[PDB]
Amino acid sequence: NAITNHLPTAELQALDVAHHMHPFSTQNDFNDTGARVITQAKGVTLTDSEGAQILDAMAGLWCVNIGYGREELADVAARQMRELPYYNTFFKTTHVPVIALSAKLAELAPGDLNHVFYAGSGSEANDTNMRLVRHYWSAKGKPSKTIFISRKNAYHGSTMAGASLGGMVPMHQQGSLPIPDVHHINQPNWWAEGGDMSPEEFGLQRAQELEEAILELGEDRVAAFIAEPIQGAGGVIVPPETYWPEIQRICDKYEILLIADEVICGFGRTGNWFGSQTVGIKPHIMSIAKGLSSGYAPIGGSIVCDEVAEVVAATEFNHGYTYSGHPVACAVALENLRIIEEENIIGHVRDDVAPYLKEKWEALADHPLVGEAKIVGMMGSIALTPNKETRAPFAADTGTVGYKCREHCFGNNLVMRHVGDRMIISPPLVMTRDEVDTLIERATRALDLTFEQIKAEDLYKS
Amino acid sequence: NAITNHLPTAELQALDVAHHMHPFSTQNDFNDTGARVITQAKGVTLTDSEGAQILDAMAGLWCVNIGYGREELADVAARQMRELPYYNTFFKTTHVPVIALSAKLAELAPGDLNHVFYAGSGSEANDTNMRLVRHYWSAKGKPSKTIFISRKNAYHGSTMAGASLGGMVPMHQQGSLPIPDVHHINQPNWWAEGGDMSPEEFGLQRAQELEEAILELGEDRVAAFIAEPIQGAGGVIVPPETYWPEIQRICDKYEILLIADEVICGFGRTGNWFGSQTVGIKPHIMSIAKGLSSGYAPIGGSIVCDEVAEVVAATEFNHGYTYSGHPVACAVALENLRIIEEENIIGHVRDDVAPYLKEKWEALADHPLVGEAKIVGMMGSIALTPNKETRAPFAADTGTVGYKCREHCFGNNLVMRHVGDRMIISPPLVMTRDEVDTLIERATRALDLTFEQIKAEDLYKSSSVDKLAAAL
Ligand SMILES: *Cc1c(COP(=O)(O)O)cnc(C)c1O
Ligand SMILES: *Cc1c(COP(=O)(O)O)cnc(C)c1O
Ligand SMILES: [Cl-]
Ligand SMILES: [Cl-]
Repeated sequence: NAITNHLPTAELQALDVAHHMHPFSTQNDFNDTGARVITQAKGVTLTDSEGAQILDAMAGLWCVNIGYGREELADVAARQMRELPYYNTFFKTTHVPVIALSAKLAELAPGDLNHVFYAGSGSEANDTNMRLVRHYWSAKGKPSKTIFISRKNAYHGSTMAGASLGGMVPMHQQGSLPIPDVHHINQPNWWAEGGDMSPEEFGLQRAQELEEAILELGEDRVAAFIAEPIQGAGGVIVPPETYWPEIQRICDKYEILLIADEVICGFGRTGNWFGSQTVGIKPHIMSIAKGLSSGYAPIGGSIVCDEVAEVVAATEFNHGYTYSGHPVACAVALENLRIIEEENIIGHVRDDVAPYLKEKWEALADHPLVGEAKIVGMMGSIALTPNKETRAPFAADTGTVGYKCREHCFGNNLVMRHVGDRMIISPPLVMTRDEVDTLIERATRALDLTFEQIKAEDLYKS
Repeated sequence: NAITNHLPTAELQALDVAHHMHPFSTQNDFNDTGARVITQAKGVTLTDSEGAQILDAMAGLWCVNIGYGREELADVAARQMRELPYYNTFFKTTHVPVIALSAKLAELAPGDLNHVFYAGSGSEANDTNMRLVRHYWSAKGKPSKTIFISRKNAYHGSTMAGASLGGMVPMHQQGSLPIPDVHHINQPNWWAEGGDMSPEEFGLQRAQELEEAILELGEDRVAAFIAEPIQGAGGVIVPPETYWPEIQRICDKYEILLIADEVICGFGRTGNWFGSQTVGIKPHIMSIAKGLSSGYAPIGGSIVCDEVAEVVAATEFNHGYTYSGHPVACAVALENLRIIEEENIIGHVRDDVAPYLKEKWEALADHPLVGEAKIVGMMGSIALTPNKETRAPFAADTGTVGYKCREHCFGNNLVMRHVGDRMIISPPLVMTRDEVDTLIERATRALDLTFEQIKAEDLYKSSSVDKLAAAL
C-alpha cells in the first residue's frame, strides 16, 4: 500500500506513531490520540484528513506570514529546481539566488546590518552566532569574552546551542545543558513576576539585570546579549515600555554585542520588517528564519553588522552548513519578500488588521477568565487567571487550564496554543478583518467552555 | 534591486562578496578573486556564468546522488508547495509526506532502525543525537553516561555540537570548542599515521583505542561512539579490513550506543543503502542528510533503533525544529528515494560504474605523484607524495601540493578537491562509464601538471630528515 492522502486517517496515524518521532512530544501519547493529519491549506485555513476546516491563528509555527496557497513560490521553486537545484557556497563558489537574497536582506535590515551567513533554521543561525561572536572577540584580541547572556523563558532554538540560549528548564534537562558560558537573567513578564511594582518600574528593574550580570560576570568575560524583541514561545511576553530603552542604554555603555533573535519577530510580525525596529533597538546581529520564507522552504541565517563582518572576513571562518544558501530556498525566500514588500503586507498589518485585532484581542480582558490581553502587531497572548485582582496562578499544575483551553480551541476549529496558562496567537500577516472576527468568535467560545469546565471540575482557585 | 543571470559576472561577484558571507572561507580573499557563479547544471555537468562547463566529481557537496536535471523532484516540490507548503509536527499534528518518508526510511534502514527524528541538516541531526542519547541514558536511570566518543579528523557538522563531535582542530578553535563530554581517539588513516605497522595491525590498534577510551573514562560516563563509516571530509579515509569488526565487538562489550554518521555514506554512496551495511556494523542511530534528498531540498534526520525510540517514547522529548518533517522537503526526499529504488541506481553503482571507476581510480597509483588510491563505492581519494616507498609527507606545509593539484583540476573543468595532500572525489551515483573516462583523463592531466609544477617549484621533496632516511 502506497501512503497517500487516500489512506484512512486511522491508518495514517498508525504509520505516524510507528515511525515518525514528533518534536516536543511524548510519543506514546499518539497511541491514544492519533496525530491530526493536515492535508491542505489555503489562505488562513487548514483542512485535515477528515475534511475539517481549521483557522490557523498560529500561521503554521509563527512562520506562514503571507498565508497559504501563494502559488508564486511554488512556481519560483520549480523553476529554480529545474535550472540549479543545489550548489555549494564552500568551493569559492556561489549562485545568483543567494547573491540576490543577500543584497535584499542587507537592504531590508536597518543600519549597517549588511551581511548574511546562511543556515537551515533559527537554531542553526544561533549556532552561527555563538561561533561567529566568540571568534570575533578573539580576533579583536579578547578571547576571554565568551559568555552569552540570555533570559529565563527565552527561546532561541533546539540545537545544543539553541536550547542552551533559550531559558526552558525542560530543555536544559535534556542533553547536559546549558553548554558553558551561557547565562540567563530574568524575563520582563510583569503579569506573573511583577509583584506590586508598576509595569514601568518592573521593566526598568528587569533591564537593569543586564548591567548587573555584566558587572557580576565581568565585562571581559561577556560576549553578547541575545534576546527576542518580544518573547514568542515563552507566551508572547510583551515587555513594558521601559524595558528595551534601558537594555539599549546598557548595551551602548559596555563592550557587548546585541543579538536580536528575529526568528519570530522578523518580516512583518510586529508591524515592521524587524521587531528591533518596533521596540527601538540596534542589534549587531539578527537571527532570522520562519517568516523569511513564510515557511514554504527551510532557510535561516544571521544578518551581521559591518564591523563584525569586516573583522571576521580577515580570518578563515571554519563554519557553515551543506545547505547554507540553498539556491531553491533562496529563490523561495526572495519571492516571499517581494510579495511582502510589493503588496505592502506590512502596511496591511500596520494600518489595517493589527489595529483591528488589537481592539478585539484586548477586549478579551473583559472575559472573566482573562486577566490580561497583550499584543504587538500580529503576535498576542492572554493570561488565564483565577483572580484578576491578585494576578494569581491557578492552584493546579501550571498549564492545566491552558491545556483545557487549547483543546477547546482545536475542538472549535481554531489553532490557538497554550504556554502554561497563557494562550497565544500568531496568525498570517495577510489576515483580513472578517477573519479576525472568526478568530475572536472562536477564541471567545473556547474561553467560555474553559470557564465552565474549570468551574465544574473545581480548578477555579489560587 | 534586480539581481539575475543577466548581470555581468564581475557585478555579481561584487554583490556576493559585499553581502554573502561564505562558509569555510576567508571572506576577504573573494576581494582578491571573486566567487565562481554557478548558473545551471544537468546530469554531472555544471555551467558557470561565463558558460564554462565543469564535470562535478564532488556531486555538489557529496550530495547530488541522482545527478542534476531530474525534473521529477521539481514537479513533486511544486505540487506539494501548492497543496500544503508547510505544517508543523509540534501540535499533535502531522501530514502525509513526513509519514510516508518515515515509513520508507524505516524499511530501508536495516534491522530495528525504524524511527526517524527530523532535522534540517546533518549538523542538526547530530545535535538531536546528543540530546536524544544523553536523555535516553538518563531515562534509563544512568544519568552519568554523557560522553560522546569521536575521532580526530572526523567531520560531524558545524553547529556547536557538530563542530565539537568532529575532529577538526581549526573548527575547535572557534566557539570555545569542543563542548563538554566529547572525547576524540585517533583516526584509522594508515597512509599518514601507520608508522612501521602493517595496515591490518594498525587497524586493530586504532579500533582498540575505543576500548582504551571507554576504560579510561569509565563505562559509567560514556554514552556513545559516533563515526563515519568512511571519513569523507577528512580525505575519504578507508579503514583497514580489521577496523570496523573490532569497533563493533568493542561496542558489543559495553553499554554504549553506536551512532553511524551516514550523512555522506548514506543512500548509495558506498554501494549500499548505508555505509554501515558496507563496512558491516549495527548502529543504534544513523545520522542522515545530503543524499537523502540528493541535495534538491534541505532535510536531515536521525534514524533511531526500536529500544532507544521506545525508551524515549515514554517521556516528553523537549526537542525539535520548526522545519522538522517539512512537507516539501519530505516529498522531494521521497521522490529522490523512489528514483534511487525504482531505477536501481544502487545496482548501477554496485555492478556497472563502481567497478569501472575502481579499476581506473586505483590505476592512478601508477602515477609518479600518487602514493595510494583508495575507493569504496562512489567515494575515493589519492595520496600525493614525494616518496611512494616511505609515505613521507612533502617538505612544504600540508596542503601546498593538494592545493596546486586542485587548481589544475579546476583549470581542467573537473571538481576534484584536496584535503591536505589527498585528492577526493564523490561523483553523482548515476555517473556513467564514459563520464568516468572524462573524470580520469581530466584527473590524470591535473596530476601530470601538478607533478611537473612542484618539480619546477623545487617542492617535490620530503623533509631532508626523511630524505636521509632513504638510507634504507
Ligand atoms: C522558532 C524559534 C527558533 C528556532 O528556529 P528553528 O527553525 O525551529 O530551529 C529560534 N529563535 C526563536 C526566537 C524562535 O522563536
Ligand atoms: C556534511 C556532514 C555533516 C553535516 O551536514 P550538514 O547538512 O552540512 O549540517 C555531518 N556529518 C558528516 C559525515 C558530513 O559529511
Ligand atoms: Cl503568565
Ligand atoms: Cl594522507
